[PDB]
Amino acid sequence: LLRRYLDYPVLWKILWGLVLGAVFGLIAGHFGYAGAVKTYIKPFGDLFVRLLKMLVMPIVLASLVVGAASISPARLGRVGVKIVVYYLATSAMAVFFGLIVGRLFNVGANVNLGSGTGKAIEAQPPSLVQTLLNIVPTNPFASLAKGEVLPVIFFAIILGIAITYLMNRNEERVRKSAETLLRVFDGLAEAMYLIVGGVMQYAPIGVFALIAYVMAEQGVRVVGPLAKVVGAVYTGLFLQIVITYFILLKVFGIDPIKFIRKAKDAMITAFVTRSSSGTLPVTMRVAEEEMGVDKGIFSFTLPLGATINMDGTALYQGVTVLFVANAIGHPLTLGQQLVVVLTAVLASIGTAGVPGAGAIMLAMVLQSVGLDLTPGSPVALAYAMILGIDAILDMGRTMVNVTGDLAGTVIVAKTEKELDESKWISH
Amino acid sequence: KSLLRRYLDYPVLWKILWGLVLGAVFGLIAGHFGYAGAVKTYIKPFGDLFVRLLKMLVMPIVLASLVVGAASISPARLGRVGVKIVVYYLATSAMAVFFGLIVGRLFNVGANVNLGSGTGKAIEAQPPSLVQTLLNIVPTNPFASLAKGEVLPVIFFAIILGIAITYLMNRNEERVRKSAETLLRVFDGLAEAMYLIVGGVMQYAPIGVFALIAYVMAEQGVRVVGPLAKVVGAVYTGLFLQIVITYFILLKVFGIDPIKFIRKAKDAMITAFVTRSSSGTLPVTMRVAEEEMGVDKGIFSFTLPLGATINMDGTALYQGVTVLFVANAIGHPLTLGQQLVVVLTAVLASIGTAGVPGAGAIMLAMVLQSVGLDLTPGSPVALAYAMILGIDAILDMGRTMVNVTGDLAGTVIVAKTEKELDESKWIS
Amino acid sequence: LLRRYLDYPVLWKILWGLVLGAVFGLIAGHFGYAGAVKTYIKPFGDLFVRLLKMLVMPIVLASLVVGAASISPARLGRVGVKIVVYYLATSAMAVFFGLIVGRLFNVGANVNLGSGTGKAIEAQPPSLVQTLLNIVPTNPFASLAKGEVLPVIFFAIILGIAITYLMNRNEERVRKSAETLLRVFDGLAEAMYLIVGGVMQYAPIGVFALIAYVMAEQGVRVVGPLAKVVGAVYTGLFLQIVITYFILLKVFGIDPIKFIRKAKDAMITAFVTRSSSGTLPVTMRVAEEEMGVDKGIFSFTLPLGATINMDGTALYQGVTVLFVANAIGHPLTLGQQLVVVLTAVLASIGTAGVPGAGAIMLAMVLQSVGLDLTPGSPVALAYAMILGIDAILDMGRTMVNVTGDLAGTVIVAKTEKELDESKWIS
Ligand SMILES: CCCCCCCCO[C@@H]1O[C@H](CO)[C@@H](O)[C@H](O)[C@H]1O
Ligand SMILES: CCCCCCCCO[C@@H]1O[C@H](CO)[C@@H](O)[C@H](O)[C@H]1O
Repeated sequence: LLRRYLDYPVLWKILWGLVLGAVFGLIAGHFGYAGAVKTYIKPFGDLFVRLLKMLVMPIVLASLVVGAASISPARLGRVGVKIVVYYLATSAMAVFFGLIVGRLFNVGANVNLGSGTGKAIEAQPPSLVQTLLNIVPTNPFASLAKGEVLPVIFFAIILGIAITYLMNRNEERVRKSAETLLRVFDGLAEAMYLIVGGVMQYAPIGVFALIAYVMAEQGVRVVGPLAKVVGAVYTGLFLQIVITYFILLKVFGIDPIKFIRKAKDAMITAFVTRSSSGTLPVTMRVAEEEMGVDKGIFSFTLPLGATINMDGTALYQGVTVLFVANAIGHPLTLGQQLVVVLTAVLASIGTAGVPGAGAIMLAMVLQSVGLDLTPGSPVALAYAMILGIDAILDMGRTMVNVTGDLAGTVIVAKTEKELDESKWISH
Repeated sequence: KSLLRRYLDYPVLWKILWGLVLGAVFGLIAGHFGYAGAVKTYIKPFGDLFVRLLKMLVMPIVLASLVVGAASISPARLGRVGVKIVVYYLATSAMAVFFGLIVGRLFNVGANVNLGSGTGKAIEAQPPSLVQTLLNIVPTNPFASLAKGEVLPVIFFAIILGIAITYLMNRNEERVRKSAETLLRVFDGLAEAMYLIVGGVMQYAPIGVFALIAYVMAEQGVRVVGPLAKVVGAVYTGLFLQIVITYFILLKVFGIDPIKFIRKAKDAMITAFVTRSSSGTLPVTMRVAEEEMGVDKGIFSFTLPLGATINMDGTALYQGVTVLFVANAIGHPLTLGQQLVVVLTAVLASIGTAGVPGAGAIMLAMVLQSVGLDLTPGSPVALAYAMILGIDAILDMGRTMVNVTGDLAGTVIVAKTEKELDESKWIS
Repeated sequence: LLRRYLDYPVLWKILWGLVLGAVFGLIAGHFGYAGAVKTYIKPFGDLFVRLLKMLVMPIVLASLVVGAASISPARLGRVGVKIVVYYLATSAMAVFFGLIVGRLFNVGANVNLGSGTGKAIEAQPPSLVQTLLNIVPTNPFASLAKGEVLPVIFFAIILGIAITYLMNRNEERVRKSAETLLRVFDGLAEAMYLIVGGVMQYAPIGVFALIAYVMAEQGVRVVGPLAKVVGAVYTGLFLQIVITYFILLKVFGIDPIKFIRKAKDAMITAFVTRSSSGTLPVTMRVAEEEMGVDKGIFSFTLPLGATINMDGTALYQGVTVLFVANAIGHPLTLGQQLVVVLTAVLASIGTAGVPGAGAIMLAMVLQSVGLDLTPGSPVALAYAMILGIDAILDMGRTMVNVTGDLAGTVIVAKTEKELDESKWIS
């Protein structure tokens, strides 16, 4: 049957894995068997996840050294500004859709009570300076072993830049050594991209396994009030994709329907693995094989976007903060909701995509606003209710971000004329 | 001429074996007369230096050789070598179980007298770890596994990288080929440098082998007396039988001269003996496989690091003997079948753990714990285990040495069946 | 102002950062504002420090693999014994100047009281054997990730040596792989040196920010008895430079004023960052571009000197031990002071340059001689006083060491005929 699996056409095969996994998950959970799914099905999904994590640091280091050597510093600076401007614009929309859909569904019509008290807290206050200095790795070997994406990005860019300067120096020995070094990262990045392609042979089984477990454990819990939270958040995702990303792509002359079909492997993988960083090898290959984006762009914008994209956060916090407020009957005006989500968005920036993100962040938000989280308390209850569906929300939060990352990469690539247009011609 | 120059000018063929024999003799005399403390201070640091110089080479030599190795051979054959080497380790561990049970009962370990309370068996609770042990083969951060010195995920990452590299060197784009080849040369350049450094370290090895064996003999030599002398006897007979019967017959079946083999292995065996680490001997075992046995890197760069973590032979022998010793010491009745189930579960539980000093004592303590015996201080089983624990280094040397031998034997066998053995190294 | 900063001539610009920062620091501190300096000014200096730390492990690894390939093992061994002999000579002098200036200033005429009078009551010999064994890394990838310089030096030397053996082999495949490997380290070292050059465009801003903060916090605290401690220590530095380093440079035929002009960037960076290792990328680039030392020399001697140079320690311990003894009125003979300093110096070897060095070591010395460090006690009081100016002393301690490292590197390079004379001729 190993041969019957592989010879089935691979174009949609991963997407079959998703729907069949999700159905199998729901049925298994509804009938009690979510324990069996955890034992027998999930290790196959954990395997998919490990194989992709294995590739993240090599592919990020090697692609960005090769990439940053390939482009001049001035243009790299301009890509940096373009992708940040992009991420501000789209997070502004994400906050908007976060506020609207939460209120449309009017999340939280169940009843606990408390308004407080504090628990009066100040607190930190949230000083970014050390977050910024920490971008510079003090030991680039240590950042690789510890898996720190942002200091590795910084080291890869300066090394890549320096290499190109050396290759333009007069001394031949200097040019040849720098080029040998550049070739090694080219060889390594290339090998990593090859492995991704092989791992993606396994992906439909892995995608099946992961989505099955999530559905078996937390599917049965989407009912009543929490069904409206899932509905609101997923509507928010849908709007962010088909409005914010589609209009911006169209404004810049990219066919948005072509985009989605090229993104699907990145989007589904982001959905089940619930990690922007762990999806990077897939998102980066998609940017290469499918979108036709030059490594000079995506080797920077994608790993950067995996840590700074605020879109999924704004949607999650917008919906879940309202759910908590209505559940405990705390009056929250629209502007006050905006202030809360913005401080959670600002507080989240540096953090890379990691499972269990917004639930941890939501808990911080409730504490900093002075709410009582002691066990048994109404807010502890509302928080626990969100916590129990958190994976179902995490999948959507992660999936909307990688899509936004690809969109912003493709857009900036186009504005730089680093987008290969032949990849977008269909037969 | 100074003492430095006369030491190195002595022919190196047997010099490590003199380091072993003079080290062991020196050790015994020092201990019998009280001086084991001075040995620890003055003699032993030189052996520890040997141990560190070899450890230094394990991750670079294993990574670089396996990328080079896995690039040099096609995936299909690499799978076949994988299955061949696994089947070998099953066969030989069965023989190790067999001799472990036999030699233990022939010597009839125990007949010192305590009396124990309780059993058993096998509850308490198990539980299975096997799936997560397999998933853990895949490193989530290959830089971390290197920095943490994890051999089994480095084996996996090295193979995946090597395979990918030749695919790139066979593609059409010239830059893609040219980069992949540069990358391959970097690992080839590094691997070559490590094998050269091993060669340099082995000039120091007789001194190190001397220092290590002297220390172990001085501390635990005096403890081999009475009942415990029979534990040592049984285990070492187990080794001898496993070598001269199991490894010798298999080597003969596949047409390798078993006497030539031992002469070629001796440096790896002695190094395994004193360092008591399969992983830490790998640079020596891999160089023996190259210079002496004449095995292609496509074979031994895989089978040897894998064998350092999966070889069950030393475990079957240790557990076989010592489990009987505690049972007889506490007068607990143990049928031949009951001993067999215990050794097998200790063997199955041990798979995947690489060779590390203090292995069997830790595993033995687990085996007694899982069968429900009372290890509280003062108790008969706590007493019998403490007796084993005190000679454990002497047993550890034999346990490591038999495994690295079995690793070389299976590597040589698989290499021959693959026609990857250089016959010129063997012709008399 | 982005443009006017860069177009100002770079010749002296870092030293203006130091002087203006130090003046700015003192004034800001005297007026209460050392808190604002910590918030607004210091991150610019911390940024300077991180950018340099980033480069330490790559440049040390790569320069030494390349360097040890470029030169024969025999010469490297002689360079090793020459540089150690150099460090014994100069530390002997540093002990001397430590004892002299401490007593000249007669540090500690303030009055507490208590007397320990005990020796080796801790009690440890101590035992160096494991310290030596620890030179050999058990996992060179681990030592790199942990940033351990001395085992990386060891691994780099043998890898470099092995590489040239392979590049002399008959098999062309072996030769070509080894050369590819050697080119990778050559390419990386080259890139690091290029980046150092860029960071040093920022150095005046960084140097300003660092000296400003230190001056703002501890400048106000150097007064009364503690002013005599700082006076004593900095005179010791001065003498160690203008006497020990200058005479040695002249004995071997190097112009000492030319030397000083060339060393200044390493010296000022050593001064403000208070780390020999963190200054290494700057000290090594200075040895290459300015001194004209071959990489075969400095890629080894300089990282070694960052962990073995005892000059700053001998000076620090000499003065502060006397301050403590006089502050508590404990009679201390000149010979007894010598025995204490040497055991502190022997105890310090192998530790690389790190901020907060001597304060920790002083605390051990007081403890190991049996003095009472419990809160409120005189020695705890005298120790706390030193502790509060420690940064001002640390700057001077690191700056004299990096100077001595460059001095000894240049001497060995000259005796090995690996110094390029065209850089010195003018
Ligand atoms: C431990 C090493 C495992 C590597 C095994 C690789 C799979 C070997 O298997 C072979 O792989 C080829 C790949 O094209 C296939 O063409 C063959 O059908 C298959 O027999
Ligand atoms: C204060 C110590 C300064 C460094 C010591 C200088 C060493 C000078 O002595 C050196 O001995 C070598 C003999 O092998 C020769 O090769 C050198 O030419 C010679 O200068």
